[PDB]
Amino acid sequence: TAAQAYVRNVATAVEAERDPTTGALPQLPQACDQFVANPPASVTQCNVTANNDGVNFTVTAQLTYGSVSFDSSTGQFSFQL
Repeated sequence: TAAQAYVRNVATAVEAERDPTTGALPQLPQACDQFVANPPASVTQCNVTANNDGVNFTVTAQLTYGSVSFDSSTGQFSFQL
């Protein structure tokens, strides 16, 4: 639950960096800690990547199930096991 919360909060923080004039995303990819400091102990590695549509992004955290993702293009979490 901490890891999922962190992922969603990173996604909020990335969305908050969208250019207010053009709607363009910040420069990606980046470590999640460039958006939200102090990931939980359950998160091993976390990154944010730009989706091919040039508008949306995906936040992915590897845990040590395997990883949890959030895709702004769907507004949904995905979990990989």
